[PDB]
Amino acid sequence: AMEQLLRAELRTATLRAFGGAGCISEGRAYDTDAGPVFVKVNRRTQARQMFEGEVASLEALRSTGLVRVPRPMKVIDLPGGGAAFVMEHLKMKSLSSQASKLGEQMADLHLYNQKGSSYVDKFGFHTVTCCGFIPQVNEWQDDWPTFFARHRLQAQLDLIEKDYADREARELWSRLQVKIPDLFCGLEIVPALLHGDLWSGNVAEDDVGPIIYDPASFYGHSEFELAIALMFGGFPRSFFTAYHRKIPKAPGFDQRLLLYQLFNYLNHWNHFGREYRSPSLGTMRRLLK
Amino acid sequence: AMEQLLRAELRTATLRAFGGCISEGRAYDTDAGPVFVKVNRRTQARQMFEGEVASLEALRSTGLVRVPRPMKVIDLPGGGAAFVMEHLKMKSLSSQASKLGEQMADLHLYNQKGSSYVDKFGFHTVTCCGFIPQVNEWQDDWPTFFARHRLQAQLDLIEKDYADREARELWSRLQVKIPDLFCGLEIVPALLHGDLWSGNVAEDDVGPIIYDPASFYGHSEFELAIALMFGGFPRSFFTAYHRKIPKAPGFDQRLLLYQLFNYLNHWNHFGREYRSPSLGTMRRLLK
Ligand SMILES: Nc1ncnc2c1ncn2[C@@H]1O[C@H](COP(=O)(O)OP(=O)(O)O)[C@@H](O)[C@H]1O
Ligand SMILES: Nc1ncnc2c1ncn2[C@@H]1O[C@H](COP(=O)(O)OP(=O)(O)O)[C@@H](O)[C@H]1O
Ligand SMILES: O=C(CN1CCOCC1)[C@@H](O)[C@H](O)[C@H](O)CO
Ligand SMILES: O=C(CN1CCOCC1)[C@@H](O)[C@H](O)[C@H](O)CO
Ligand SMILES: [Mg+2]
Repeated sequence: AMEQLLRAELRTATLRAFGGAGCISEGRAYDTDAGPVFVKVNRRTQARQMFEGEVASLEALRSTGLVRVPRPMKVIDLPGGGAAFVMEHLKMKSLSSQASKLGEQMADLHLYNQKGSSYVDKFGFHTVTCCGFIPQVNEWQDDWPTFFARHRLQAQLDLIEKDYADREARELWSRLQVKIPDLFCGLEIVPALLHGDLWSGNVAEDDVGPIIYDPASFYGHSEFELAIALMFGGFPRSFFTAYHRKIPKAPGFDQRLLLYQLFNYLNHWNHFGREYRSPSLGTMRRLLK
Repeated sequence: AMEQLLRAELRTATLRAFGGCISEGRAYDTDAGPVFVKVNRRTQARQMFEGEVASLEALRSTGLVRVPRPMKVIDLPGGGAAFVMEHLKMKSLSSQASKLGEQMADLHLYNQKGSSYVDKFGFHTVTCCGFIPQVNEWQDDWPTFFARHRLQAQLDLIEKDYADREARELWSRLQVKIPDLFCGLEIVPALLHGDLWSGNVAEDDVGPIIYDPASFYGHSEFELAIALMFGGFPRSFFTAYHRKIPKAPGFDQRLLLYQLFNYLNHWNHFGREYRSPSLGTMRRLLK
């Protein structure tokens, strides 16, 4: 895909993706008397809530001992509104040689609730975790399709109705709601702890192995994790090969992939505007065909 | 400031910065240099990028402002396009603000003062202020161009998508009043960056840089509306600019009209969070 096309169009052997930073917050590294730190700053009223959700997500991931993520250090209220979030600084480059290792770790992470001393038998989370700026409901639910329809898709489409009053999105959603159970093939879904935002921009590596960060975690269907990884690219094929060697694709994976990508398109419509209307409606129509 | 707050909360004497999306894309080190690649998967990505290339080319041809050099527009398998350009190591505009003010004023004076005068408002191709394509059809009269191909275009989209009664009624009243803000003044076409908000300007060790243009020949004052309305420019930017192009009479009222355009564009891009500023600005203009 992209990287091969660029090597050809620009006629280069090497191509190494690199690189205040961030889509939601302003992030900067500082050296301090006790070593380096990384600080995210967000001036919006809800910033503390956002960062507390990130802290809870980082803590949940660190507790598994299966992946490396930055240690959360402090959330600081700012005079004039908003908050700063200080965490451990990690020297990092984009994910490349460590992709297959990350695929193993992400599969082990999803499997931990099933295989480990872990007993979470509902979907959701113990606290609010933000989809970028947007707070998510993580109310525990026994049924994954219910949790995903109500607390992910319907939540996003209610915000689209409030902000864009989009007739087509409303009418397509009413039809898709009816279809959703058929996409699950009568499978028994088991809760899996998710990073929650595993875009290629949120993963990286150093000389020890891969690193992931910026989580928005909850107990969900393991497959949901991969949708954003696939739709914006940037992961080597060997990441998915390693992952699916441990967690094979269940029947209907390809159709659920559209459903989970739909959620991310809706979230990008809400965060970033009407540019994301066409893929949102287009994915709904593809699911309804 | 926030840095003193961090020193206090982390209990550290030192705090030395180091290490130096939004549906853009990514940067890549490349054999022949660093490059920056913008990706857009939508069907109209190529037209969008060709407008950005045309704008960058028009600005580069003045030699007055530093912009990234366009390299290639690539059709992407499965729709959309990538736009590859020279990579620039950049930081927030700060020390170079007054220099950029000077350069932007020279840019706006370039057309009037040069050899090959463009005598109409508009542009030779479509350019996008963000994602929405604009009409750049040449017009002799700036208030005509702006009312028709900027304000009316945005309000037609708002009527189409939102059927907003208040916007429709306020525009009915405002349209006739526009020429009052321009009477008794000479308006010369000026080449504009077209989207000069603080997030589209920066600097390095050599000087300021501007990027993501949506260019057209317009009233010079239009440039500054989005710079002012969202902040982020040092005062010295404007001081330097207005030493060369002083605020003409009626500047503050035209400023509201130009900011109105940007509020409407944001309503069309991002939805009804921008409805209140749009209608309020129209009411201010009617008071
Ligand atoms: N703990 C860290 N140490 C060093 N660099 C980091 C760290 N966390 C993030 N970064 C850098 O900051 C960028 C943005 O971080 P991210 O958590 O994705 O911010 P946002 O939520 O605002 O997008 C990352 O691509 C990475 O380059
Ligand atoms: N030529 C470049 N070299 C290096 N970084 C760039 C270049 N162009 C843009 N960037 C970075 O990408 C960010 C967004 O660029 P921009 O052209 O505004 O994209 P968009 O149209 O998606 O907003 C900038 O704020 C800057 O940090
Ligand atoms: O920002 C994120 C990823 N998108 C940024 C815009 O270019 C496409 C990838 C993630 O942190 C998340 O899915 C959400 O966008 C946060 O708002
Ligand atoms: O994105 C832009 C600037 N706005 C981003 C949201 O915070 C206020 C400034 C520009 O590219 C353009 O003026 C238009 O918004 C379409 O993108
Ligand atoms: Mg920009």
